[PDB]
Amino acid sequence: QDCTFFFPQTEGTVWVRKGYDAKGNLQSVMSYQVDEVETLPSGQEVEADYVYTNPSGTIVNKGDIKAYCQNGEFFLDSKETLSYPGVVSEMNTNVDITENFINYPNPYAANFDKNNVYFDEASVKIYDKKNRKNRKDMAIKDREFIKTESITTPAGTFDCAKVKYNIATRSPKSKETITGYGYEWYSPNVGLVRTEQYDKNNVLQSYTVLEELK
Repeated sequence: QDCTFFFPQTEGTVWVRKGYDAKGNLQSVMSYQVDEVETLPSGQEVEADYVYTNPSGTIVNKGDIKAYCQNGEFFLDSKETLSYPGVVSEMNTNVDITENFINYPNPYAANFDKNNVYFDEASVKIYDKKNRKNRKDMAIKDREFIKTESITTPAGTFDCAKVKYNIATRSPKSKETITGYGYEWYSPNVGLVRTEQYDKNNVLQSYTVLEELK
């Protein structure tokens, strides 16, 4: 059963995504590696390790991410959507995010309809593993397909799908809900190529780019 995998699917493949602020200053380095690949009858399952370091090289977060195909549809853990300086800076290694798998539609598929495309929502919780009283709600909603375009990064040139999402961040500490939005460019057998994050006033706050892939 045909299923386009929007994530690396070769064992031992390594890649680097770097997180920058609006001015272009490096905020975070995101290093990944495909640890295990399993072909199931329903589709493929991939488990990758990640290490988020700051520009000096000190570890800010480490964990693993799962990606899979199930009966023609591709899913990825929704924490990959929060792979950006705004979230990653607010982090130490005790910081974890709740599991929520969301679909990534394939715009290259036979008779794909840009006007009728379903997107899963995400409402995760970012918290301290050692002190679960310290948490934040993050709602990724109103996901929409924009277009397909070719993107060039230091890793190469990739045919991507550009998707927009709205975000809302709640916290017991803050009185108000912080809203914004963002874009993602994802390519087959690569996953995220480029991401952009904006505030409620359409001001670019940060962005990420795929710099290496071997």
